[PDB]
Amino acid sequence: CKESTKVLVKQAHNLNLGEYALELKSVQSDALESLQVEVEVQKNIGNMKNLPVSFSMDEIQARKRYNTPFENVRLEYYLLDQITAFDLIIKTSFTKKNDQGTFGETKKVRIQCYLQLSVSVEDIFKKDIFFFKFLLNSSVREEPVILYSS
Repeated sequence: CKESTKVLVKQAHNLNLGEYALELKSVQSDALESLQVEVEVQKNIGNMKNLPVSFSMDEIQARKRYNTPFENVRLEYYLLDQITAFDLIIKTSFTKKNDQGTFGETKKVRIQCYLQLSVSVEDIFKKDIFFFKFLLNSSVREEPVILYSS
């Protein structure tokens, strides 16, 4: 037992690719808050859970807080709930079981839950011809937004 006050701190850094894993983003949504996930398929996948982690439960798929484990999921979404939250913390753990035993647990990825742009609508009414006025804006007042199509 070489346990001591040593501050050596060996890395075992994040390897890049060419093996199965799972990632969690939040894109292509409507105007109600949600979250998503995506994974790389393999020979035999297994259970893969998640959790929130704070003093109070920020977002919850159930009535109270939840975990929402699932078995053999490739690309599917998951909803959330309400608090004064901007960026929640999700500790996704994935027992892959591709081999006899293989895991990639405790991937504490802090996902973000906010609308990027902001839209306001003004309607003007002529005699049976109708025009829209669309006042677009950015939600946060530090980072700007770019655009591709509307």
